[PDB]
Amino acid sequence: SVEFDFFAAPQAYRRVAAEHRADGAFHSSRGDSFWVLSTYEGICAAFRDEDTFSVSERWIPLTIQGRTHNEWRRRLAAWFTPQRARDLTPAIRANARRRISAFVDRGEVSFSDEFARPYVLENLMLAVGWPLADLDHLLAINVAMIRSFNAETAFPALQEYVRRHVARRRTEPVEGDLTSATFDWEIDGTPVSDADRESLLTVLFLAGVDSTVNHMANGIQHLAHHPGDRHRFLRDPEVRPAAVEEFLRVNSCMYPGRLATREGAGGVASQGDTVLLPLALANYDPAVFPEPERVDFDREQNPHIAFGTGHHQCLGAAYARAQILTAWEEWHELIPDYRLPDPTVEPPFLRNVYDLRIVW
Ligand code: HEC
Repeated sequence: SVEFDFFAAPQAYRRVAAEHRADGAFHSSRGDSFWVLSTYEGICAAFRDEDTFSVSERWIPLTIQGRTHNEWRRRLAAWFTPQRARDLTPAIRANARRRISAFVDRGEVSFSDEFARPYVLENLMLAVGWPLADLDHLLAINVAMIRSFNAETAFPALQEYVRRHVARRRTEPVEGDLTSATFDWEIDGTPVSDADRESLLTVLFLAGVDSTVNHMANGIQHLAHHPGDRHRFLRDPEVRPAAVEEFLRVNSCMYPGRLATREGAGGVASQGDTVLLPLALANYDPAVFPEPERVDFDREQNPHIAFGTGHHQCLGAAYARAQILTAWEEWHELIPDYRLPDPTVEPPFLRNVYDLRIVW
């Protein structure tokens, strides 16, 4: 066992795994203790076997499993398809262009604070049906949560907001609006409760901004430091979708948890153990991704699981992809050449509280 803190950065996960993993996992004695799976095949299998690796608070749909979870996903699917993402892409594109245009003349920006976070949140609000006049309010909630408004009142403010949104749509339902649609939903033969409605809307808010923003930021930070890759992205548009997938692989950092239900789970765990599924290890397994630390837009096999796999695979994957690609497209139209302030120091992986300054 090792005294390993699961709040560690991806690089730390990978170093600890390199030194301590055997049989596809290492064990942490920290806190209540937990296993960390370290292989692509083992993590994929765990995501795909909920009878062995359980997800079971009530956060819809993240913490429910079985037939009720499948029914929630069926009801939600229409608002999160690739076709819906395409339908919304002219709005996403105009959003990116408007925002980047407003700071091109400065020659600098704090990428995530001034651009990516309000961009992504605006896009989320459009998809979910939250009035865009509320963006500044919701942005303040989101920022207070990152910087943990403040730690005490941020989440209560979000809870009041979703309660008020439900009440707005119940008074004036809108055809095609997600919240309005849920007033007609049944799950397991029972009308959806306002408590589950509020849970769903809360999960969408908490899931739908930060991961997208930080993938946008870590990707542009790499391009700003690597002129060869920047030039490739700029001059070879056909490679851009592959580049987005390669950055999703490389910049993965979530570590979804599961509860082992049986002896020998994953080859290593026992009944009652917490098991973590770090995407920073799955997506860097050299058995599947040779030279895993290398950003290679031409990587021939990129079966990454940046969005998970199995039944809980990210609902927002198509929408996140559209936002990242579109933002980087519009960025390179207006700002084809750019750099980090000191372009020859190795920058850190961006997570939690950071300030990504780009100049041009
Ligand atoms: C517009 C909403 C939205 C966006 C954008 C979004 N997500 Fe998700 N994500 C969700 C929801 C909702 C779930 C829960 C799905 C479920 O439990 O069935 C989820 C689940 C996941 C999971 C699985 C967690 C588990 O326990 O299995 C991963 C991993 C994930 N998202 C990664 C990402 C990444 C990476 C991005 C952006 C680069 C992203 N998500 C963007 C809504 C979103």
